[PDB]
Amino acid sequence: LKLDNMFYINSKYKIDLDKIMTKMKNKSVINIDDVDDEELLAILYTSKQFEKILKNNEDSKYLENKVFCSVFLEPSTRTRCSFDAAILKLGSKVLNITDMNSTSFYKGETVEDAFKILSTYVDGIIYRDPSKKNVDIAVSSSSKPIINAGNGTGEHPTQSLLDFYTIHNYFPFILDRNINKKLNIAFVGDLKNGRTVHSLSKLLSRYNVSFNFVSCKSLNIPKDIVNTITYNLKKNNFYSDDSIKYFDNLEEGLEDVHIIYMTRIQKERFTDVDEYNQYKNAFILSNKTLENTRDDTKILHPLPRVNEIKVEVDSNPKSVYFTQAENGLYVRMALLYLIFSST
Amino acid sequence: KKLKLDNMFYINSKYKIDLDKIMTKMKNKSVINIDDVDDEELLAILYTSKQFEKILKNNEDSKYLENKVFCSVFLEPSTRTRCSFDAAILKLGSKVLNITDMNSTSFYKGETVEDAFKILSTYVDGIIYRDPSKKNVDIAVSSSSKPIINAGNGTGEHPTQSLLDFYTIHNYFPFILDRNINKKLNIAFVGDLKNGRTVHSLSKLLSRYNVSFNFVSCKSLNIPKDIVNTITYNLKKNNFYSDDSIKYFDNLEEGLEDVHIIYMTRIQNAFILSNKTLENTRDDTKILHPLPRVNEIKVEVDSNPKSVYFTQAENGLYVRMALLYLIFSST
Amino acid sequence: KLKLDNMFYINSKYKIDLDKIMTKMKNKSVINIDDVDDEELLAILYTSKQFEKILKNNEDSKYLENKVFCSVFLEPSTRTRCSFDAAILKLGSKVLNITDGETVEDAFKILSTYVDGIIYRDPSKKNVDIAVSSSSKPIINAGNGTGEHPTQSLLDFYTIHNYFPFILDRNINKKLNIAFVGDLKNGRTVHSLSKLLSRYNVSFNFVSCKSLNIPKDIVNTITYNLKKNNFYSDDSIKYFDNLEEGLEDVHIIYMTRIQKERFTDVDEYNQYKNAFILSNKTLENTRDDTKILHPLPRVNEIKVEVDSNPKSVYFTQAENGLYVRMALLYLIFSS
Repeated sequence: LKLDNMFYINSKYKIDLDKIMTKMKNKSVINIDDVDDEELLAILYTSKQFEKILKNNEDSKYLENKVFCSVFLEPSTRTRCSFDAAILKLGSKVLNITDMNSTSFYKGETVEDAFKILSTYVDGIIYRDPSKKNVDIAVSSSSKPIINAGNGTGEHPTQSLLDFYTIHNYFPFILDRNINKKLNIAFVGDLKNGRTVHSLSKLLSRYNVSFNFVSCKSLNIPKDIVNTITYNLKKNNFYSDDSIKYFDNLEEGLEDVHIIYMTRIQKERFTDVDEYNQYKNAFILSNKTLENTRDDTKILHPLPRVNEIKVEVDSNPKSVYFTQAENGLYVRMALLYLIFSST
Repeated sequence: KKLKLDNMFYINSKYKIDLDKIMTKMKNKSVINIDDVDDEELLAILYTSKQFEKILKNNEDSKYLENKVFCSVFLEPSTRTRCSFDAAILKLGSKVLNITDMNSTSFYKGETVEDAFKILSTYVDGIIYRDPSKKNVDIAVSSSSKPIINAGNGTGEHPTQSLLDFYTIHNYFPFILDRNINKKLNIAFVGDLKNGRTVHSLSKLLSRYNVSFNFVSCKSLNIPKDIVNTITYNLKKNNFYSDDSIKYFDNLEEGLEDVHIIYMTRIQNAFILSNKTLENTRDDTKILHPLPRVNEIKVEVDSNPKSVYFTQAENGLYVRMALLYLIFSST
Repeated sequence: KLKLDNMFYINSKYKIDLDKIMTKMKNKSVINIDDVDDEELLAILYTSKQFEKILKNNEDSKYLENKVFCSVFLEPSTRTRCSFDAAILKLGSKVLNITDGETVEDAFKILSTYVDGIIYRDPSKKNVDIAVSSSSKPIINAGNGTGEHPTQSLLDFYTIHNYFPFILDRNINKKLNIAFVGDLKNGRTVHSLSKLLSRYNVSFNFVSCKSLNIPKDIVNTITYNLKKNNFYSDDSIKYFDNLEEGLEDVHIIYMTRIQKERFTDVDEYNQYKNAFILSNKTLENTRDDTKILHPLPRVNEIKVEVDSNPKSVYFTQAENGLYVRMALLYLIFSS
């Protein structure tokens, strides 16, 4: 697999793919901190390759004869199906456990033992669970690599990877760490519960980025995350009093941002009905709301959406969430290729 | 790589067609209603299915559609159609991703059909979709950037069922295709003619040929008017309509007379088929049933050589392999 | 065409033609462990060992390509279900999965026209036997209501033979001693493994609470099989209350699960749940060569510390299910 695509050859951070693969072989990806600077760039270049290969109907079968287990103990479309598609288009095979309760899969069996056994039959495991902590038990027990597909309200590392790829596409300076080229993002909605928000904000804070956090009170971004953002921006001297701002309305939170990152208000997590109805309707993105964005503003959403983005916005050239979803195929193909390829 | 129909020369001279070019033109078609299939597409479907049936039976290589990936979305529970389609995919040498219910999916959280299909389309080359909704399938088709085959919906279209039904009938009575005023097929549909979509849709398909229909039911479970009209219409279009064309009965002994085909329906009991009931039918008579059958056909009948309902079910495989090959193969 | 290491050594040692045995296995359904005869067992065991060697050298395992299997599990399973599927994928074949008011007969009659074979788990006694007579294709029983689960007994035996190959020789001088421990009344893998082991020169220690004693029917079949090969003595079967006597001079300790579902209420369960707990302390008495098996899953009956003990092989045992299921699919379905 040779990187010939028009991003890698123009890029100014050339890379040794062989060296990075060695380093990447058999790595678990649990949190976005498990992927460093060079790994990221390798993912991104390799992701463009696979995009190019697929867009040009060329042979995508660069990882043959692996068998993966896909374990989804909570509902998923994009994430589960796109992993599987990536697995199959690469020439490898997948076993699926898709069981809708953590309870009735650990049926008096410890997680430790389940992952001990299960890892013997496969080269790798993809693992979504509504528990934050189970993936950690799994990583220590497993003899094979785990890719976390979302652990409760913790993280979604491969979401953040495909999100970044999509951002980089429109705003390639995000990688340069150039103090005169700041990206501005607005994260809107369920900041407390959104594992995608969590992973993407920690990832972006390693680059030259300022953050608008647009939420109603009970879904404010967790303090531990702003401390992580704050620490990371300080590390590269991109921190100022303007780096992080909090808003409770759209009009203000959307000003001068390159990226609008919309999110779903997670009904499943609310107890007060009235509080849900109120929060549900707070931030609704519409062409009217977009009139005052920058012209180059791009709209992401990890999906699925309920009412938070009106369908009219799909026709606005600012909306890219369907492309974003598409990219998951390419990014997940790249991640798997890098980790699981033979020596 | 490229599927060759045996005896292409004879089939092109008999029907007055070019089967190679019909087949080429089916690339990327979606098949949602039986009316999506014209006269020439049906021949191609039928002969491409025979070919796969020849192949599999002489243990030959059937891998004519390698390296495709399909998503199979089944939001009803099913057994035979779901399995049948996955077997067809796998025997063609392609791969399949399965959804077998709403709850394991982002539908659970309220995602729309439009969104879910816009996205699924980008991961795969095509989609097989079953959904007890009336209109989700049509939404899926405008949302989808890839061809879809409808595996069964709430408007009662189930077109691969009516294609395999047709293929079974044609097997034993090939003259069905010929539209020859001297060779009329007669068929008795029997049972829940009111609810059986499978009857409605095969009715609609058969009525494009020289056929006549005996409908056998209670007054309660009569055949719908809309469907008679379409039968009547379609028969008049090739001059096969006469006052004989559509008889109506309320017992087997009368209904089963002089039919080539008996098509039993699931009731969803004056109509229970037995060896005795069958003594007075024609000798060439074949009995179909889309399946499953509770007790509308007694197990004794399975032994009778007039029974072909298990062969009918087996034919779903060849028909679905044919349809996947025709819609999705490269050039 | 799979080649077996030492094929000809083995033929002259057991007075068999392996090739002819392997060939004759084409289209055999495997429902009950009594459907596997002496020669079929040898064939499965050495065929499993070849797939073990082949997978451990990252060699080509694709000895059964272009078959399509249906997998029908009408009760929850993960270890058994996945293992079969992995076995299939790694042989280069494909599977359709059912994980979940038509007759069984009709369902299997149709289903077997689409597929080359079928793997079926059903807690009904009846359905699997119905399926076998209705199906046009071979079936592998993955577990049914009659306590039959033959690939579990095959993998259990394969595991024991790995450490004590003499188990196959029927050498009056080389006897294997096994302790089965825990719920002997309900532990259906014990019943089945007991019957199979009793065809060879083996001694049995049954270690249980009174009410969970081995059933007299199993003792009987054991006694019968042992007497048939002239391996039976009043010492062939011993009964124990406790583990320290229990575990003396056994090559194998086979721990069973204590199944909460099989007791009236949680109070009765609790009577038995902790009665036998294997620790490193309880393992001090055992022979140096003692290996510990457990069909899994476990709860408290083997303390986690025992996993690090080199005597524990229950995880290698679970892993062996892959090599055995591969072997069995190979022998039944290949040309």
